[PDB]
Amino acid sequence: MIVSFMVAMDENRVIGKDNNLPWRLPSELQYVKKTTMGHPLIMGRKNYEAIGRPLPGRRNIIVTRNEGYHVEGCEVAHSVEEVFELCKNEEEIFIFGGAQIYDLFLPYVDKLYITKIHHAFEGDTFFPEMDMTNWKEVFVEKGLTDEKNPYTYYYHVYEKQQ
Ligand SMILES: CN(Cc1cnc2nc(N)nc(N)c2n1)c1ccc(C(=O)N[C@@H](CCC(=O)O)C(=O)O)cc1
Repeated sequence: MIVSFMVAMDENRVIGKDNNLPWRLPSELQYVKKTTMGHPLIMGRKNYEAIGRPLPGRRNIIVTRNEGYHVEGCEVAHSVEEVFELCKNEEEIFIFGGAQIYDLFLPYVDKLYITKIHHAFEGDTFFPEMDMTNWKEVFVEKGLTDEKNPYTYYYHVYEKQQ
């Protein structure tokens, strides 16, 4: 099964602020809906509270070690091992994030979905960095800059095929 990371970040790798994210970019959330639809999202508790509801069309799966955590509309996994058990029959998995969630699935990733916003915000969680020792660009693009969406980001994708 394909473990794909799905991430938007600063030019300084910031992905988050207090708990809620640094920006607010409707069109970005579009690309995300699009590429993700019909696939499981694996996220941590704190990432889900930011979102604040289940994302329609996708098995939302939350990752806590806590044996008594439940939210409606979402599955809970208390392990990386469980995540693969729930997604046994699954084509592709999207690690939706929380930095610590990315750290968990680092030994398993085979595909990366990075958005790079050029502008630097105030906040404190970061994307766990990885490979100029790989991987392979497989796609680039620019996105909508508007009155809402005001920043030059680039939709990226990579593939570790080794
Ligand atoms: C806080 N946040 C986390 C978030 C935001 N942008 C990201 N962008 C990328 N590229 N990757 C992520 N991991 C990511 N995560 C959110 C908040 C709301 C929605 C949301 O309501 N998304 C709708 C999109 C359209 C809508 O807003 O209704 C969806 O169904 O996917 C998504 C992510």
